[PDB]
Amino acid sequence: DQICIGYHANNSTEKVDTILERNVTVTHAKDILEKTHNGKLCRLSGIPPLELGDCSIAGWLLGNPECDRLLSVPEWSYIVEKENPVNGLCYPGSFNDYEELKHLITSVTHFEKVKILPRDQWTQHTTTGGSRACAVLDNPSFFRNMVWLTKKGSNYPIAKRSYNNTSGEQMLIIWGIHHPNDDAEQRTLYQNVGTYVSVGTSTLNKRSIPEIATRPKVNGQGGRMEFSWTLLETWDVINFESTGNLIAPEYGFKISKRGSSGIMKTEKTLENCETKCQTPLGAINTTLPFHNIHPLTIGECPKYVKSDRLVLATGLRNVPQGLFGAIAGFIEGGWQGMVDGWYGYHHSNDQGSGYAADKESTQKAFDGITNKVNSVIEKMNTQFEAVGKEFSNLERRLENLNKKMEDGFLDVWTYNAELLVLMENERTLDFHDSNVKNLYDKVRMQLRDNVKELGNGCFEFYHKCDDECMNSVKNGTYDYPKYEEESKAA
Amino acid sequence: DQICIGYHANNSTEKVDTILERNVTVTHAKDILEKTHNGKLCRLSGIPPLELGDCSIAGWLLGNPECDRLLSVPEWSYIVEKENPVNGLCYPGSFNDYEELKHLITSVTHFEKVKILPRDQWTQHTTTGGSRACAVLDNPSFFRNMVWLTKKGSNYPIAKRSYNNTSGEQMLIIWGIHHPNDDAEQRTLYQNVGTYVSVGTSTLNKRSIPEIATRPKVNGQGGRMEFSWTLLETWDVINFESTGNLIAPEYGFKISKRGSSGIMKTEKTLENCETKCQTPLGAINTTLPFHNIHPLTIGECPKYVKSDRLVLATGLRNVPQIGLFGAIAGFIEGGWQGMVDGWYGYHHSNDQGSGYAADKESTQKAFDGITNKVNSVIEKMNTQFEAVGKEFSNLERRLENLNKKMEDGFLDVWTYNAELLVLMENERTLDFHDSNVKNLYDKVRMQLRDNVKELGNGCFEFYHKCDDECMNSVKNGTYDYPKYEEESKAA
Amino acid sequence: QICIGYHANNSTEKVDTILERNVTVTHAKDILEKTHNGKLCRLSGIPPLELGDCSIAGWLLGNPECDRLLSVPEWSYIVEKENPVNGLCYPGSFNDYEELKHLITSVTHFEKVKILPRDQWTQHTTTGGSRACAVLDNPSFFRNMVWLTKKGSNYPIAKRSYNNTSGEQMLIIWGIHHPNDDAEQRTLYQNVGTYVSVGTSTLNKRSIPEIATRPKVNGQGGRMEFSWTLLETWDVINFESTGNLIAPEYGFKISKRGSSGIMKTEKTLENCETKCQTPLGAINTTLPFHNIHPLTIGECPKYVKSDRLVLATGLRNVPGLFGAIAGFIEGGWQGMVDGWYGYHHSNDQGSGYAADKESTQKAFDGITNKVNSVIEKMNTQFEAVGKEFSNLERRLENLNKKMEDGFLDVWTYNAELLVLMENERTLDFHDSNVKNLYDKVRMQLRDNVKELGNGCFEFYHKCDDECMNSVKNGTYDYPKYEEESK
Repeated sequence: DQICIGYHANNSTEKVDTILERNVTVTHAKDILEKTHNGKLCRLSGIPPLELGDCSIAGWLLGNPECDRLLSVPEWSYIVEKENPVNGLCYPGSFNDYEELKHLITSVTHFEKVKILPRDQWTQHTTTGGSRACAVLDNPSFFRNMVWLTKKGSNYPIAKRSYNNTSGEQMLIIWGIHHPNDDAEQRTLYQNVGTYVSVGTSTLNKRSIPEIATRPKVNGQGGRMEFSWTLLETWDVINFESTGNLIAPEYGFKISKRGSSGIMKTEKTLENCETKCQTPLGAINTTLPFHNIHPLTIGECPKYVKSDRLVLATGLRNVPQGLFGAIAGFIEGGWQGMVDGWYGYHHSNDQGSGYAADKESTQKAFDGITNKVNSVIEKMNTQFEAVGKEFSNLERRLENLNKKMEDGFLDVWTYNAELLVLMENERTLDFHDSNVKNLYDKVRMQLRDNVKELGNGCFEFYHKCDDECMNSVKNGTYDYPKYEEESKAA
Repeated sequence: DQICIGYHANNSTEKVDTILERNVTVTHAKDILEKTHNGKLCRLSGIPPLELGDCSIAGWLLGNPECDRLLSVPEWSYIVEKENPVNGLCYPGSFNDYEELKHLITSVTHFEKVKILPRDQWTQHTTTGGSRACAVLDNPSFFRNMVWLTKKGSNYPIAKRSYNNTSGEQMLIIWGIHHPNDDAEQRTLYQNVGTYVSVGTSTLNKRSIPEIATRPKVNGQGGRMEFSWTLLETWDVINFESTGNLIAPEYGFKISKRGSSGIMKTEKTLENCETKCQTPLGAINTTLPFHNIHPLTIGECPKYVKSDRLVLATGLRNVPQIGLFGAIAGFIEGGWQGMVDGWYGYHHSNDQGSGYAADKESTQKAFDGITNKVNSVIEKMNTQFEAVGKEFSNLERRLENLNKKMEDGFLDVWTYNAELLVLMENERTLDFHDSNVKNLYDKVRMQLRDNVKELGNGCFEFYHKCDDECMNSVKNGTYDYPKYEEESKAA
Repeated sequence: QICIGYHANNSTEKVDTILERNVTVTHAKDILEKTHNGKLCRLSGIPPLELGDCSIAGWLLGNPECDRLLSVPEWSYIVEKENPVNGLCYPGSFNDYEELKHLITSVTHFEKVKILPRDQWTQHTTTGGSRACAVLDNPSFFRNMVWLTKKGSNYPIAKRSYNNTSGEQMLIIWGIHHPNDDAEQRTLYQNVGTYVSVGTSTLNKRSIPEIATRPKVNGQGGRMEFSWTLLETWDVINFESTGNLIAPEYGFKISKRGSSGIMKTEKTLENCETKCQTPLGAINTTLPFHNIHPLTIGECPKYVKSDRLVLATGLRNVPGLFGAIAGFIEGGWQGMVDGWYGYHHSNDQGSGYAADKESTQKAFDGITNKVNSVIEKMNTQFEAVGKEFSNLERRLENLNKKMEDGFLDVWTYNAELLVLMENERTLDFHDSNVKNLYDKVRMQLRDNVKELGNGCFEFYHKCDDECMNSVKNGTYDYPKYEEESK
């Protein structure tokens, strides 16, 4: 007649690491590192991104002919370009504060193209000018949203037009100045040398002057076009005033913003799809606190880490057949044959044997570990972020500062997440150990001298312990006085 | 005759969370999150802030008439402004590298006004030019620290004046150029069309041409004034020259810096108050490592976190009566209301009485231990002076965003780590108490050996008479086993 | 009889734990690196560029004072004196200077070339110089640059170009001269309303000279404004000017792996090797933290605001959660040298100490994993902490400071607390190891022995060396000696 304290073992091969040990096999585990995505570009919190594919934001906004037909949703949650768009400034040049502009339209309400300065109303200038650099099929053309003002006959009178933003929303307006190859070209196109482009609003005062230099051809053009932009407040007016070289907008873009986002550089396309965390490889749908998919995410995302593996122990050390000496200790092996709990008893008497899980201690352990896992996951704070940024090539220092920052956080999170898992895994194994030792002690303190401590977690009865008796032990209501007399001999 | 091991219980309903459990009731606890402030704007380490009220820094430095009766201390540790200052560039315009200027004077020594270019000495120019965009009461007026040079009679001769910085300190100097709305304006003000403004020091070299162009009226003006600034070094000279459109300074500002600070946007005004950590809602007075009061602080501050609650268990699990080591709420089913003199102790019964006594040794151990734990979590926090809030122009959104992403970054790190630290430390504090009771019980057991019987929940029944002196020797670990058998009673 | 016990020694090593301060332990491991070699070293095989008291502009422009500089063709970082003495001897400025410096902190390789031989400026005077760049002490000039001035009394259009056929991107610098007055303009350039224009396939620029009275610097009221571009392979740069152009005669072939930084120090290269350099000396450590100096370059440990980070490895030195060590087993044993935990026995045959190498070995393996967990998990990517910002970039500089201070705070705190937490666990781990040992014997002997309460067991039967051995290894035969008669 004997009763034994034991613990669960199974066919698990799942390993974890702890602070003190490596590759420990445990009965149950849970990975808290998200490693999978759906390989798709999705809508973010219900809003699609703006898809530019081959074109750059400049090529699109200016209306580079290979871009001016782009579809264009009225509202988007982020922007998807390719790494290096083929179609941008068809006519070569530069764009002032181009990155700031990109950052501005990265997420919008609301965005709508509007005709603000009908091109036919430049009655004193020629308006049909174009370039072979922007040729189609294959006549010379030009940015579709813009107007190249040149002299009419031999005259370029001052060009003065204004527009009042009665639209109802702030309006993005873009304009440019042309820098010819030489003075002769300057005289041919604008008749006068020594000209200026002047743009003014309530908040903006900008003047550019043509800068003529000898340049290698780009897209077959030695000339350059330099563009600028502003936000025109509602009910405000913008005044264009130029004696030559102005590249005027014919259109403006109504814009409302909801906050900011980012550009995501990928070769993928939108699908009928919903996510809260987008990566260039696909979308993440996860509750886990960490992922290792891609650094450049957009949305409310888990923390990116370097690790390939973050597995928490939930079950106990799997010993098919610690701090507290019981598990894989004086109770040297686990019972492959206890399926109904983590800890329990095996009993032998005239009636049989023997496996019975302790429901309470098991229930307490499940609660405990459930809280552990939930602690590590739920306490992670998450807010919307767009990780990737645009910097120009005279902003390497700024780019580098942003890189050091993202690297510093990567280091902090990777280090802490690894050690957290190592520490908690250690303590989890010991938690189970403790639970078993306490179960073993409940039985001991009940039996005392009415049984012998057989070692290996077994108790040898000095009396006849029937099934009902065994149950009284298993439920902590064993009747010691009843089995005095019939004890050893006494 | 018996002696029982036990542990403190009390009235507390104070709750903590651990890694394994939520809302555990403990006898004592300490909040390590600072949640309160004094609702005052205060001096920062002895030094007051500069108060600007409704004026922006530009308005104040240029001397917008609405700002020209303003305090201005000899020295400040930060700048207080209202969220959107009413008074700035009264005549419409702009200010080059304005954010840098603002950052520069965020905290000064020492800040002294000097009349470097007395206006009355522009003898070949009209100097009393004013505008309705700066109307005083309610006559035309102008920035009181600046001089609008305009034609005298029908003439605007070349204007050349210079100044040597013999102030013995770096000097902040501001100047402007006027961009008229039209040629008639250029002509009225400066006679000549085709003018220039030129400014030169040892390190600064700048020449600008006025931009005449039609613009929407702001404060009734199509024109704009564009201001720039430089620091004139000790003993260096600044040369002004203009055939028109120069907005000259009459004053410069001797400036000495002892580090940088920031600007705090609030409606509060300075009070006779001292703090090391200021927020827009009021000052924080604390040694605690974390706070949740406001993100935009100035001073030496606790780490800001996104939690409502960070409570460390100090006492033990409160189990008043009518764990890893299995004693507390375990084989010793409950605690003792009646033991006030310690955390763990004994109850003894014998012929002479009974019998609560705190075990002094293990109680002291526990007090020292928990005291060190709390002190570890609090003292190890490195805290240096910072001004969270920053100024970025409307064309520095990427930069502003970089700043936001950084603060959010440390916010997430500190919040996650603080929440987890507490959960983990509370877990171990409960187990420490549990262990302490378990060890105390074992201490008695190992002394008594078979001179006593283990009775259940923490109690020993002696097989021999144990009077108060015997109890004492047990309580202080000098029990005398060989003396007490009489363990013929054991059989 | 037989007693369980643990190692003690003559250590005075002190560690702190979350619960306790100044605990003496048998052994401990410092994880904070505090020493450097006091030398300036090569970085993974490659030396720094050493500029003495010449600034980078002074060097690239060819300030006469910088002639005996002698560069290298490849370098891993740049060493500059805290405050260079030789920069723009002719007063002026340098557009996007800091971006230039950042671009050349680390190259492979670098080579000056004569892209625009000055002999070929046949329609201009090229001998112009200034007492501001005086050599010995006659007027001189930046040696890589060419001050063009009127020839006789004519300054024909200056028109030259260059095609980068050198096979490498080429750094090219030019300047414009802003004279002090009109007399100076005419003396130098004849013409008055002149320009300098520069063009490549990406660069477009036309500058007008600013003539204005300024304070004398190095005796000059005039100023030279320099700008730079990176010319692509097979691209062309075109200079055109009617005056005021300060032209390059040379360009610099440049290839970059990645970026580094500039170290300010007085020290000079000393023929050592390192993978982590501070301005005080190089660091050679496997440890995860260091407190030598903030501004490092290379693959460095995390820098922290800490004087001491000592990890306990051994046990409390006694010449805990489990109550064994410094508990019911009052003291350690000097005499037990082979292990952390063990036995002492008293016999008819003798005594005494025997290390239990199983539990010791399991412990050594455990602590070793802990230590190397703390160390190896640390990331160490190459980096250059120090950064250059101009005097109108204070906000950006302060933003960078805020970031460094941020990580420092995080790392200092986590490192301090990590050490305190792990140390309390280490001590309790040893305590538990002793307790389980004592219980291993107790649960074996059972009825056949007396538990004294000081770690000792007193046999109710004779226990010879062999019996003792079965106890010391968990094969003790309880039935064999069961003859009670206690």
